[PDB]
Amino acid sequence: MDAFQGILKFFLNQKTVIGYSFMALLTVGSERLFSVVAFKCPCSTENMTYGLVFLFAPAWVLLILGFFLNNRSWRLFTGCCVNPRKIFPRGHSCRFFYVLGQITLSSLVAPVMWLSVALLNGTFYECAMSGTRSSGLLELICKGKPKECWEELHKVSCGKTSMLPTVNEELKLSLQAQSQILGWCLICSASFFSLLTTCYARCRSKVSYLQLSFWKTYAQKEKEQLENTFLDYANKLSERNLKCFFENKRPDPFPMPTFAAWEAASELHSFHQSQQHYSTLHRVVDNG
Amino acid sequence: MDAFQGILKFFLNQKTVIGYSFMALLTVGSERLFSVVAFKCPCSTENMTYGLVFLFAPAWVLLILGFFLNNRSWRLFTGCCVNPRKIFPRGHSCRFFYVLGQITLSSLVAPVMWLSVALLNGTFYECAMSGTRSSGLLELICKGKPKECWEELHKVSCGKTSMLPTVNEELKLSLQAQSQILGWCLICSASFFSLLTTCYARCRSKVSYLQLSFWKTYAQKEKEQLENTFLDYANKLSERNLKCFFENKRPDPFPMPTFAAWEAASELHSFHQSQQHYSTLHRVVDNG
Amino acid sequence: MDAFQGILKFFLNQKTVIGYSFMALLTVGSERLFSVVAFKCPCSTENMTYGLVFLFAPAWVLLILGFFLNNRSWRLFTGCCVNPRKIFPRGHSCRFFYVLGQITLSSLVAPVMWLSVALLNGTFYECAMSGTRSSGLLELICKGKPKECWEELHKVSCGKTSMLPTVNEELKLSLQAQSQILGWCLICSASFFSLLTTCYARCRSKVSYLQLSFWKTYAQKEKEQLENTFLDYANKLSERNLKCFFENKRPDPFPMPTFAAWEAASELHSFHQSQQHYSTLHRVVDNG
Amino acid sequence: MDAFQGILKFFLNQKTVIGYSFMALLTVGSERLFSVVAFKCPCSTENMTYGLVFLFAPAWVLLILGFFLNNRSWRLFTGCCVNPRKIFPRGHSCRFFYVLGQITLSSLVAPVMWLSVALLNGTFYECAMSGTRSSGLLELICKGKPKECWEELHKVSCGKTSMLPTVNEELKLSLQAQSQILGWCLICSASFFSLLTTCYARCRSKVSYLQLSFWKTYAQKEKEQLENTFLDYANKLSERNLKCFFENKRPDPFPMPTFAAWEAASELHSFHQSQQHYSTLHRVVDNG
Repeated sequence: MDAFQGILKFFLNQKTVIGYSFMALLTVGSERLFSVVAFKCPCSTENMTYGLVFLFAPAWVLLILGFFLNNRSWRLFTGCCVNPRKIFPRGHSCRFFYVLGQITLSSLVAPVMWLSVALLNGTFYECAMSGTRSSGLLELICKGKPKECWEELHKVSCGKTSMLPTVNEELKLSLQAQSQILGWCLICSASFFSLLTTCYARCRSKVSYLQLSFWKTYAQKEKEQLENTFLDYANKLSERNLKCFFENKRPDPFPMPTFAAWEAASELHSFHQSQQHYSTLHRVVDNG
Repeated sequence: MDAFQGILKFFLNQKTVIGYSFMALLTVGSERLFSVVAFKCPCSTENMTYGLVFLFAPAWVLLILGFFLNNRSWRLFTGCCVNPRKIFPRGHSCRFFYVLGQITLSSLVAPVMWLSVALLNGTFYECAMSGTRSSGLLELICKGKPKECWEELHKVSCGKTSMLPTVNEELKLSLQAQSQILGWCLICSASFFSLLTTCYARCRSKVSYLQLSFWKTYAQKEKEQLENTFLDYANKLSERNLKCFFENKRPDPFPMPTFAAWEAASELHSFHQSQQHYSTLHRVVDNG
Repeated sequence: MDAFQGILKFFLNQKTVIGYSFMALLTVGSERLFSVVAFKCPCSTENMTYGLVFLFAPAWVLLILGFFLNNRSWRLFTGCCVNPRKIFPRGHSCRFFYVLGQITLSSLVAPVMWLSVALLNGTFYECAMSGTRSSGLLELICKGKPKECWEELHKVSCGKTSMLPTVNEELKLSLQAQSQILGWCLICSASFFSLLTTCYARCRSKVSYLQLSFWKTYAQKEKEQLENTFLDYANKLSERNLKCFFENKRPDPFPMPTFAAWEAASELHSFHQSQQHYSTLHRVVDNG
Repeated sequence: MDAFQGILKFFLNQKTVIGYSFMALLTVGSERLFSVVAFKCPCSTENMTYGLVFLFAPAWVLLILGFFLNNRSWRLFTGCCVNPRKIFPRGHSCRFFYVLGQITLSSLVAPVMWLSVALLNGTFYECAMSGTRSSGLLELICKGKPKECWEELHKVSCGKTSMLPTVNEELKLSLQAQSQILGWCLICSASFFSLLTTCYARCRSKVSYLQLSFWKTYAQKEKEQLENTFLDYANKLSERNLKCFFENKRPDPFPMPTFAAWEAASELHSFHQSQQHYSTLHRVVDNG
């Protein structure tokens, strides 16, 4: 009626907290599919390699999958080698590293949510830290244990170590608890670093809060109109081409923008508070 | 029909008690997912660190998550370094600390609801208070016990302690009941403090009760109209830009406010009973 | 059709007995969640403090929650320090304590309904009276018992007391039945006190029964019309402010009441049978 | 009404990530149908052949099935031997290998998704690596084992080897974990190679981002308009042929394009920034 679309507005204004909640709900349930069904630690010298691949290699794939799905990584880089000076402009030569740092920090969110759930369910760290072979970092695990903790530690995950299995339970519990402490030190410092860079990007903005809210409404409704003009000028061009092919006629000329104006309206935008322009298509239209 | 929206009004005038009830119902059910499935106390010298991180580290994340979702923390800080004297005004130099204290007290609610439910289910405190290693605070727990309470206390959670397990049951009951007393001293003193600062902010208001009810109806309906004017002046600007790009024309000028008036309407509001203004956009319009 | 709203009227005329029935049904079911799942009495010297916090501290939170949800505690106190003499008027200097007593007694209902259900399920009193340590009040419990009732009484709840457990079953019954007697002395004396102050506030009313029934209909319809005038004068003010900001014009003046008339219509009403006025907004309109 | 088609738009703009997610969900569930129901490793000298065919032969079928379903592999090759110089043009003789590399890399996605899932479920590699018969690569598996690991290794899959079956459990785990490391080395280096060739094809594009978005909208709606012209000139030709056969009449001449213009509009397209033509049918119409 009228109230069902009124609560759809509450689920659409807060759209950037449901996408991050659904991302964390998928990473939790996908980790339980790996550490139950696929992960089974050996008890060899290859513990250090085996447990460290299940930790880091699903994080390298989620990082590369974040460069594919980012829409503004392709707007920056398409047509780059034709003329590189449209991405390194003369006036503001440091905005290339500002935009490139925005793609990198926005695609580092899904790897950090993988390492946090994988260390809080401490099976990958217990397999990888058992086969350690180090002078330090081994007395901290084997402190009040018999002498066969220095040479038979890597079999404590499978069981079947002959050192009185009340010891083999509280060696598994001291490694399952050092990973859940590192698991919380990562959520607590990637939530503090994420707030400090967002609060520093807004504190050094060029516009105030009210002008930044018109700028975001304009940029969302210049994408809707561009997808309707591109689809209105492509029906009218393909109808002209097919009639002049089957009837063997000559066509009427089609007015399209030149190549020099297609390249100018694809540059990188930076705000100026003297001439206030809200896009780089607004700048090429106002300025000839 | 007509009575179904009459009870929707009762569920909408009391909108600030359904959000706080749903916040407490989520913190209760999420603590039971942690203390059952993920928490397993070791019995080492790392008892003090392990239990005191599951208490405080989800309270630090919920505090940083409350600075992100607060709408008036970005209105204060966006564009701050352009001109800092619009947030530290000359007439009222102490309203910056008044508003900054409003974000802090309104985001300290979900941490306080986490520590209360976590201490009333006394597993995090029992793991953390066992490994205490202190001259005081240890005779209060081991008072009428054998001599091996001063050196084997940290194993009372896991079991596997050789001190006649009727004693080891009533040391898990004297620690599980000291946390549920601290769990109630925190709900009782935070609720009394939350009433004393709200009642002092209303007792020193600048307006009476009837003027404060018109001020709140106005401020909710200057947000609805500002999202319809921004969406009406952005369709009319993007239609102008796309036609003068494809047709290669010169455009008609668009009347928009200056940068000096976008910055004035984004300042911080304080009521004056001489000239009664209900927003800082009402002040810039009445005063030129 | 028409008979379904004829029984909606019977459920709406008696609206003050369903709110008190639903309040007693919530306190009964919420007490069973505490005495089953969370309450586990120790058998130490901290019995007196443990049982006396589960009795009184949920009654202190329900008292403070009754000041937040009371709509007329904010009408009395908002803007108090601007001019305190509008709450302590010269003619009737004792109506401030009459209204302040109305908030206090109306919010003492839910604490009294907590202590009654908590003592009729006598587990909090049995844990708290066991650890008594008093010269009197201890011979009344231990009367025809062995000598180890004076020094081992506080373990009668957990068990593990070597005094022939047919005695430890009729010591748990003499304490579970002293609380159910005190549970009924609280319902019977708070119901008699509640009737005696309501019947005294009506016997000393200024108007008769028929005039008090028009006064209550007026005061409920002056709240509905005041929420439609505030919402009609706020749409007309925000439309004027946004058009004179985006068009750079000067606005037409908006006629609003002065600050001296917003403050006069927010005072405390007292009936006079010489000039009959049913609200303090009716008094400022009839009298200039 | 309109919101159900508004979420159909979000599931249609992201059409290339649902096709790849559904392709991996079929390769996972079809591998579990082979290694459970059909795969039974022998314990003979034919282990090396039997496990290496279940690994590689369903990857050769999925490669050839990807050449059938590729629509732009038939546009290149149909009518090739009539005139080979229309696929090897004189101006740009290297675009034949650029297009031929696009079919090969786009059809190698489904074989790489087969070898990754089949190595992460390490049954095919355990059967294949057991019968190895090599001087190297065999001491790495049999290192701290008895002498009958060099001559009875290939029976470790079936069981029934007389070498103390705690050894036969940690020889099946040291082979099942070497395959899950090679399984992750393939997902991590084929995802990195797939990003490096796409990012190099866009960095060396001939057009910017905004012109490439009009080119993709045009090429989608010259397939829709071409399937409606072909079906409009085929109804009007079969109606003419059947009436002039049953009535024994002579037909009016049908204007169709020549064979020299059917062959010119089927060549290979390459962009020129001097004359901007978005298809090879757009080139034969603008240029006579």
